[PDB]
Amino acid sequence: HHHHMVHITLDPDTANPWLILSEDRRQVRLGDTQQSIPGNEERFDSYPMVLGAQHFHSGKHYWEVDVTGKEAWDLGVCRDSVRRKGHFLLSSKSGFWTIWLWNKQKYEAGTYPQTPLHLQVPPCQVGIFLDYEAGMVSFYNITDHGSLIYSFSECAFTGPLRPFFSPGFNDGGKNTAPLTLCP
Ligand SMILES: CNC(=O)c1ccc(CNCc2ccc(-n3ccnc3)c(-c3cn(Cc4ccc(OC)cc4)nc3C)c2)cc1
Repeated sequence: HHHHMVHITLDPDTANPWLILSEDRRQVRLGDTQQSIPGNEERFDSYPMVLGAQHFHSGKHYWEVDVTGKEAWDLGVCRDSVRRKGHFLLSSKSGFWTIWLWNKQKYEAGTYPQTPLHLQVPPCQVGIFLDYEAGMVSFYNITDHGSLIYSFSECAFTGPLRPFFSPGFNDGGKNTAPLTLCP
């Protein structure tokens, strides 16, 4: 899978106005203040979400995302046609293929309804591999010699796909450090 690595970048036309992007486009975290920027159709107005720039309509692709220290997060890939505006469900049935950490140590998966996870080694880095023809997306624990964490399947896929991120709320003030796309 490592042999399908692709360069991903944060598209700032989607980013929630509370989110701070690095100047290299390799980092997202939540800023304590808001930002004045356009009201455009592509932006997530409610929830702290941002997309990858690159559209995929075929082939095998793979990236890695550091999450060292973080007490929550959401990683995945989604259809280009997903809603951006208002309140909704992270679910495969709504075209979101995702996993998350919430409540400090509670790992879970975007089935409807949602499927908890049982991991022996808490992941510090996470591999995401999409194979568009196969209709699959997969997720690996880098810290634990690359063990498989969960894998969507029989996905169909008809339109363009997008990498998908969220560094989580810091409701507690202890989830401040960012998602950093690693090499
Ligand atoms: C934020 N909190 C809630 O809204 C909430 C909503 C419902 C529940 C009820 N139990 C199911 C359950 C548990 C956990 C989660 N979750 C938490 C983090 N990621 C996923 C979800 C979930 C979340 N979304 C959308 C989303 C994702 C991230 C985000 O920013 C960080 C904002 C919006 N959709 C579902 C479905 C559902 C618990 C918490």
